[PDB]
Amino acid sequence: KTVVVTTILESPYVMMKKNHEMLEGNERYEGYCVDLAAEIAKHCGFKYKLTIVGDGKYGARDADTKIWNGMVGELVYGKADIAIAPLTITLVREEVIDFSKPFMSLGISIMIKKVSPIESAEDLSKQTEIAYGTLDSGSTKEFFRRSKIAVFDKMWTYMRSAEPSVFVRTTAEGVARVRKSKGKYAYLLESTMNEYIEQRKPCDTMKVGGNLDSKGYGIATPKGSSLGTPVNLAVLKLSEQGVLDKLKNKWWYDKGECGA
Amino acid sequence: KTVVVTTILESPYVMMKKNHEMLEGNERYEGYCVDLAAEIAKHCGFKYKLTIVGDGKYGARDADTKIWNGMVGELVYGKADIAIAPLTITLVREEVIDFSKPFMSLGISIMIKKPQKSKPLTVERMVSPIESAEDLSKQTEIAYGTLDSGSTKEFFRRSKIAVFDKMWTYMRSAEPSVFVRTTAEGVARVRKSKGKYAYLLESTMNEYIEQRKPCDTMKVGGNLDSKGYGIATPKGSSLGTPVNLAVLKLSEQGVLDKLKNKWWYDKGEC
Amino acid sequence: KTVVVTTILESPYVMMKKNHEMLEGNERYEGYCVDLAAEIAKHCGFKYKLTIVGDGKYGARDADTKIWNGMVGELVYGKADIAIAPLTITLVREEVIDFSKPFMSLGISIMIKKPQKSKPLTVERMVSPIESAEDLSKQTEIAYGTLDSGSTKEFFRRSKIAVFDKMWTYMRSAEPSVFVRTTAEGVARVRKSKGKYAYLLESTMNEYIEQRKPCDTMKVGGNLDSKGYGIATPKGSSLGTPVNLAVLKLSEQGVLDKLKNKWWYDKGEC
Amino acid sequence: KTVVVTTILESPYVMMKKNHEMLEGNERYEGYCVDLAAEIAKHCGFKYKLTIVGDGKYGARDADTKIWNGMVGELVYGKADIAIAPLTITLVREEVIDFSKPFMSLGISIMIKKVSPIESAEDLSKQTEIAYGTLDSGSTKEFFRRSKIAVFDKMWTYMRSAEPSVFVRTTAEGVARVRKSKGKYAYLLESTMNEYIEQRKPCDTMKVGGNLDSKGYGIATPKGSSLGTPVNLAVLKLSEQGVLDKLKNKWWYDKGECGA
Ligand SMILES: NS(=O)(=O)c1cc2c(cc1Cl)N[C@H]([C@H]1C[C@H]3C=C[C@@H]1C3)NS2(=O)=O
Ligand SMILES: NS(=O)(=O)c1cc2c(cc1Cl)N[C@H]([C@H]1C[C@H]3C=C[C@@H]1C3)NS2(=O)=O
Ligand SMILES: NS(=O)(=O)c1cc2c(cc1Cl)N[C@H]([C@H]1C[C@H]3C=C[C@@H]1C3)NS2(=O)=O
Ligand SMILES: NS(=O)(=O)c1cc2c(cc1Cl)N[C@H]([C@H]1C[C@H]3C=C[C@@H]1C3)NS2(=O)=O
Ligand SMILES: N[C@@H](CCC(=O)O)C(=O)O
Ligand SMILES: N[C@@H](CCC(=O)O)C(=O)O
Ligand SMILES: N[C@@H](CCC(=O)O)C(=O)O
Ligand SMILES: N[C@@H](CCC(=O)O)C(=O)O
Repeated sequence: KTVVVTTILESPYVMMKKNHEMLEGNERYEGYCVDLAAEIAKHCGFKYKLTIVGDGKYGARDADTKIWNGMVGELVYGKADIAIAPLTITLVREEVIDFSKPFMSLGISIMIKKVSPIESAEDLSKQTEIAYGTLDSGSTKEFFRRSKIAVFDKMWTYMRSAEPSVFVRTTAEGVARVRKSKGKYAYLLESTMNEYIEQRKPCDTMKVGGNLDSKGYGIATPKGSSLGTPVNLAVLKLSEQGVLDKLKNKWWYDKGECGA
Repeated sequence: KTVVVTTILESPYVMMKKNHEMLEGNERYEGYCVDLAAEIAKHCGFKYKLTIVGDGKYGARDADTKIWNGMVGELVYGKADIAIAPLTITLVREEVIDFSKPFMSLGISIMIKKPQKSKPLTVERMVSPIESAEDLSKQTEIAYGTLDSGSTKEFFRRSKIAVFDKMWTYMRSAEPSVFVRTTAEGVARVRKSKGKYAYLLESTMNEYIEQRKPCDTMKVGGNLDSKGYGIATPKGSSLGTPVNLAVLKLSEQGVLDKLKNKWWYDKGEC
Repeated sequence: KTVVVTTILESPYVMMKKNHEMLEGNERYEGYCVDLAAEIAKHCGFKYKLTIVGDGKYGARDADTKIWNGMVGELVYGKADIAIAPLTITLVREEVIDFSKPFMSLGISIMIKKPQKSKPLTVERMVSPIESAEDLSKQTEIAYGTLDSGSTKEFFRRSKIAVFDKMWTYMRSAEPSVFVRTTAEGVARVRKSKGKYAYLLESTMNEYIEQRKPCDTMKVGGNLDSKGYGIATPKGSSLGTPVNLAVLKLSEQGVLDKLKNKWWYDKGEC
Repeated sequence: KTVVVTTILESPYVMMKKNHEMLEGNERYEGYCVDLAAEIAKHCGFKYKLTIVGDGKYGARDADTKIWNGMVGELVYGKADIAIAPLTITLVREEVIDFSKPFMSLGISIMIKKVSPIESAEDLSKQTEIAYGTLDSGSTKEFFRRSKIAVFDKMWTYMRSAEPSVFVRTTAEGVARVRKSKGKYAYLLESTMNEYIEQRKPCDTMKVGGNLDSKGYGIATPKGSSLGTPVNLAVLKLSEQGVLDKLKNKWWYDKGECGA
């Protein structure tokens, strides 16, 4: 048969090809996650057709309806068979889908515009002059919402009671908003996306401080799927062989369109 | 039924307490892994008796006998139910045991004896003979060796990268042996080798040794790779999913961060 | 039975929350006294309903009428059971109500408008015209006043110390009046008087005002005396001893100092 | 009737004068506490005879026998009627005796031999090279024993399991030990005593850091004594009239036999 793959258009994970208008199939996509999917298919021995989730959402639970949206919803409801994408491994997701071993480690990073007046997240929370937000339906808003530490809890209480809404639809919109905020907005996103953005033109953004915690991206499958252990072994073998590191260097540091 | 929890001797993971001559049971040990086991028991309720692997090894495959030894080996054959220890997740181990999500990140790092400051106006600067793994492999004045029956030895044995392949080729026929039996043995060799030996170990243990007295060693270069420490469990056991969710919950709460901070930095000096 | 806990509107002890127009009960207020009362309830279990005094005065007995007004007055006449607020322990108040062990050390300090920096090779220096209370009594270009119906005013009125007697003698006959009705009124008077008014207030509120924006005021000298804030209780009541024991418990448990640190210094805008 | 006043030989609270061998009665004692007792007797209108507790113990509970020793024991068992002395107001003591309002604020401080390498208590606890102890049968030891904060717990666990016993019989012995330790000993004692010691010859001791907590000294009477309200009123009147301030200035800073 064929394996339907869901993923989200995120750089440098999945990108539309420069000549994607005249291209069909898996040849119209490129990126770290596209290469990961190709290598996973090579190791397992299955034919795959890349698809983009209809709603550009990673996955969360809606307002008191217990409905999964985005890629996780695409998995639990049978619309997809695998999800090679930057999906963070979390408590809530692991209960409804099975995660592979992390293929990329990351944490929570603060993005600002180019003395470092913000520095640590503690100083960011103690000061109400500069604003900060996150990505809706991700693993950042749900991390702050369920946090029990006082500083993260008070950050979340600020962000939820924000006028206007501080959350952004896409991390690209968050990057644009912090770029056009004249140093008045901060974006709380994953460290890998922060590094990729700060390593590209116009190099107007930079990551400040350290990671608030440590998480990872996993490859998700429907609960109780035959693909679980094969894709877990594929991820482990790719990590052992250095293919994951080589792909990360290729899509993060090989180009390096910035002065650093 | 009480749960047998195999664990190895390693700092700051597990340390015998000062007053352990008369103390008996769970209170004998102290460190990181004991607190992790206590938190795991708190999450999913069971009674756990902390034991130590007799062989004192993390685990590997023997030569031509196809027998698993070490902590992983004794977990496979059933004399233990769960390994709450600095056990590294690998492909060969996953094929025989069930690993959980990593609870602490790590990489392969290099330990060398800390050189003396080189005065040349009156400024002291740190200079080192080894900067990366490539120049460590190119040179021959300084010998380098890994830990026997560990994750790093297996990684170098099965590495197809040219530089790592060359390091393994040197290590295989190094006379006398560059391999050690314990992390403490390798650290002592680095100490009383006058800079002629370099130890390849995990970044976590490297940092712990560097931050504690006499702190005459230092870590050079970056991390050769990226791995993690998981909680091991035999195939098909009923404890695997509970400990996986427990590790996820502890990561979410921040308990792991506080444990690492209190057992790695709050007790450091120099 | 639900206990009625009276409190005054004073920052950072009790301040109305931002979303307090749709809120009711013990959720409109936030600060130090609110969670102090929460801790008191959690120690000795009861139901407490926070109230604000109608006349907004701490407490004083008017001469020739012999009627107590303020928090102390309304606690005396049985319309409240416990006062959890910045109420200062005094001799006149102890003869009519039962105080507890102090939970907050305090002193009488001076508030002045912060002067501009002195220009002179390029260093900036802070020069103030008033440092102690003696030179405040000696000078006449800067007026000084206290809070009406407060501990400080009665302290200055009853003081037989020569310098404090002179300060009271000036204060009693001053045209226009140097006394203020609210603490915020005195702070606004200091901020708008352009350095020609010094406000005599407790050190805790003085430091809280100093640490916050727009931070254009500064405290000079040391405290004129040593006093404390106690939780009040009507004479011969059953809540006095449990309140005293709860205050001692919180003091020895580090809760009081942590609350002070996280309500006074953590949110330091300047 | 006469009133028996128990107190401890502590400077500058109670001294034994200098030509005491030819003196009898209350005229052979001097100090801050002697003046305080005289003022209390003047206010209440009673005749008092100063006595020194047989053992120089402030007060605590023995090894699982529920016997009070020292001044507190001298009060609960009826051997004394009032205790004008530097007795710290504590939770355990208040349950057995009546404490007046504090007549002197204070806290727990660190003293060492004359930039300090430890300064704060965090560094004092972290560094095992430097040693520190308290006064036996006091309130600082009971503060550390019953504490729940991590750093105070660590300090207490160190001090109890000390070879040899780090505790001292008298605070004078603690001062002598810290002076004779060549800077290898630290003393955890009350801030007022530390200041008095550091303001005296030979000025070889200094106080570092802040105060770990804040407490006060109270005047203790047996539970349900007729004197409790009069002595509380006397303390309040003395505090309001500045008599306590004057006495502390007289016995702490008026002489000041040190270079400052
Ligand atoms: N350097 S990196 O972020 O691209 C990266 C990060 C990671 C990799 C591999 C790479 Cl290349 N593999 C590990 C996995 C491998 C085995 C050990 C830990 C998990 C299971 N997870 S990780 O520590 O999140
Ligand atoms: N900072 S650290 O090394 O102590 C550390 C390292 C890691 C932590 C948590 C901590 Cl505190 N959790 C992650 C786990 C959380 C979820 C995402 C990846 C795994 C599943 N593994 S990790 O990336 O190996
Ligand atoms: N540092 S502070 O002002 O928040 C503060 C002030 C004080 C505290 C405790 C704290 Cl945390 N406890 C004391 C009390 C405790 C026991 C000893 C004196 C009284 C009874 N009163 S205090 O000296 O007024
Ligand atoms: N400056 S001092 O340490 O000698 C000092 C300390 C204190 C004094 C008086 C003096 Cl002189 N009185 C107060 C008491 C007076 C009234 C207000 C608080 C208690 C009841 N306690 S205190 O704040 O502990
Ligand atoms: N990759 C994240 C989304 C990015 C973010 O939350 O910032 C997730 O899977 O939830
Ligand atoms: N931590 C490693 C062993 C140590 C080493 O190989 O250096 C493991 O779990 O296999
Ligand atoms: N805290 C004082 C009021 C403040 C003041 O007078 O400055 C009291 O209880 O009377
Ligand atoms: N003076 C203290 C004892 C001294 C100390 O513990 O440091 C008391 O009355 O308990």
